[PDB]
Amino acid sequence: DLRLHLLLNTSVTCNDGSPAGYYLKESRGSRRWLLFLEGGWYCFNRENCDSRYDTMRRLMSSRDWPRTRTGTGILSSQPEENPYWWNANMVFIPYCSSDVWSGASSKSEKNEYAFMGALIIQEVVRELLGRGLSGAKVLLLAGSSAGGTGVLLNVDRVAEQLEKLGYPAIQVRGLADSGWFLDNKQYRHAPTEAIRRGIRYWNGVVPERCRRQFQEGEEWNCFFGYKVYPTLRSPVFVVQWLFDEAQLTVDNVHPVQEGLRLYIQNLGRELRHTLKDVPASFAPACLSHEIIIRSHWTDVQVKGTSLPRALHCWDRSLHPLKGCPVHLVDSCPWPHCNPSCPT
Ligand SMILES: CCCCC(=O)N(Cc1ccc(-c2ccccc2-c2nn[nH]n2)cc1)[C@H](C(=O)O)C(C)C
Ligand SMILES: *[C@@H]1O[C@H](CO)[C@@H](O)[C@H](O)[C@H]1NC(C)=O
Repeated sequence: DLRLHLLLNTSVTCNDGSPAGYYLKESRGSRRWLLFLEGGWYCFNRENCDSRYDTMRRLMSSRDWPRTRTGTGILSSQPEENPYWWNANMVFIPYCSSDVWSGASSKSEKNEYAFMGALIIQEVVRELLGRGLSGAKVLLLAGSSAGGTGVLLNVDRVAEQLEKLGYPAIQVRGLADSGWFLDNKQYRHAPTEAIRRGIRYWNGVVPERCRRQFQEGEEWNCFFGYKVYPTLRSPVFVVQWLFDEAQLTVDNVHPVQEGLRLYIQNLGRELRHTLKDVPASFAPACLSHEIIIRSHWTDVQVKGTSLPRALHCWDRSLHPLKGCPVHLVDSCPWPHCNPSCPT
């Protein structure tokens, strides 16, 4: 089990002002550290956040968090469940800031809620250095859904923080699962508008090079993987279903006739196109919401290679390899044309 630690700097808070924190299981024989960002949507104004506080309070507050959690999938310590990194130091960071991990704003006389996701990540890293992170050779920042977008927004800032603090030997890398979205046209008739409003409500921050390209008022562009990815310096592995259920939901897709058939086929082709220049990627032709912390994450394969294998090949590449591929994108055009898709 992973054990809860509330942050020692109690001014780094969840939405309601309670302390943020992390769950930790140390592995003293290992120099690998996996830090995983939870997902779970976001909220973007007072009324929308008030609703979330009524029925999704664990995503806004630490007051009711349990003392332990079990690691599953890529967070499992059992070799049979996690062929990739079963011996690593494991960290699960709960998502309690409702800001896609981008905020840097405290509760105040003018602010009902605090949005501190970007500061939570920095403070977890700083407190872990005294618990063994100072001896790491690799820090993998991973996450699913809003946490996967959070990886894209924060991996280079973690790298720069460790450099400025005096730890140049730690190699920082990212793993973004189910956080790679398209700002496309809906099938029936606003996510880009909600993100734009959220950034202003949260005092949200984006990576520096991407901010300088798009400039003031246009920082919402940096929440879209295909636009922010080319600006990043740290190595990033991208995992994305070609027919992701969250993408189809915001596109208003729920005996399929010609117009919808063409829409779905075009969505898969567009997603595949955005990954052409992403050398480390895993993108199966499936309709799914399933994520990399699920216990059966080993079962899906693209071109005969599982995700745990592809991640191992990626590690080797950062020391093309014969029989050890890292770029795995399905080419078949309809959900479940890959026989290994989750049932
Ligand atoms: C063009 C941007 C696409 C990304 C996007 O709009 N997002 C928010 C969201 C919220 C709620 C739902 C949702 C609503 C009702 C019912 C089911 C779902 C759902 N959620 N997952 N599957 N279905 C979908 C997306 C991302 C996410 O959090 O996914 C963030 C990171 C920007
Ligand atoms: C605690 O966190 C706050 C908010 O990020 C920061 O301003 C402050 O300097 C921190 N205090 C210490 C002692 O690290």
